[PDB]
Amino acid sequence: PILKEILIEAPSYAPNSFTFDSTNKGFYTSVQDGRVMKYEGPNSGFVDFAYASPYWNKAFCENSTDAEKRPLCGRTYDISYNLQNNQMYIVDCYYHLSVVGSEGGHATQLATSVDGVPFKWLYAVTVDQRTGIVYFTDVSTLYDDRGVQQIMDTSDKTGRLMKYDPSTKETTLLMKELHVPGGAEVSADSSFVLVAEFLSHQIVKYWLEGPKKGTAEVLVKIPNPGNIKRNADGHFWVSSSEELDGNMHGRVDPKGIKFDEFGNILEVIPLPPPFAGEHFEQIQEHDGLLYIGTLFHGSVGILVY
Ligand SMILES: NCCc1c[nH]c2ccccc12
Repeated sequence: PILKEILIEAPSYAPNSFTFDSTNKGFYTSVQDGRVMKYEGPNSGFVDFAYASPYWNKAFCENSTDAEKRPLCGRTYDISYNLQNNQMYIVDCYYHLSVVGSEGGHATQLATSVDGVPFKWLYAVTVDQRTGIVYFTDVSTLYDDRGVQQIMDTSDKTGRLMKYDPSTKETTLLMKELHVPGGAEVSADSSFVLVAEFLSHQIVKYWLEGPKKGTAEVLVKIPNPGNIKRNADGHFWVSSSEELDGNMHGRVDPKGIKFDEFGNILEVIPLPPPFAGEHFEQIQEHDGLLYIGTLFHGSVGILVY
């Protein structure tokens, strides 16, 4: 059991998710100061790709580490490409669900609420390449970005799972009263969606098709599960930030856990330095590489394993 690690220093801070386009050269990642950047390669580096915020601007926003800059600058928490039509969905804390074309730029806003209840902190997003439908997650109806302590203190259980349907332009609520839903992923065959409930330490399976349609059930339990991303095999990687002292201020034992559509663990990878001892967001398999997204490091981590 060998580990090779690549550390790519990013601009801004906190590259926390990734997605990949048809060309499949380099990658896209969202960062602290509101941008989604694109990595071309070593020589080429990172360039601006898109901004959720209508108002993102360089002088005021670039490389901010001030949280009271987020309401204007945005903070995007997840991005997912639609490969057939080269289009990128964005979920941003402050500018909610939007999309951008191949060309990047400021995103076009697509939804700010469901069932009359405004989104407070959109978090996870995924495109079902077969249907073109978008599944995403809102972590709270009360607290945003700068309210994490409250989320933990009240043990907030107002999270939501929605679908967006490009063709009808309709947002549909699929589940409510989720326990901090920090990850969501669609199955390869479009039959079910998975959501990680952070404070419940569980992956939940929601059926899109078949006799169990419209119903959910606990698929597997994992300590402090974050982002979930499907790989080419149709399996699922999720981040596990095991809080061994039962809260964010004690020891953390972060692992990437790969599982399958039947709740079987296939793989457990404990994170090496520098992610060891600390929470992380996402582990994503792509082309034999494992991308590590975090909310506290200034570098992309990639594991070869
Ligand atoms: N970082 C692992 C998951 C996580 C951390 N902070 C969160 C806040 C809300 C939801 C999930 C998270």
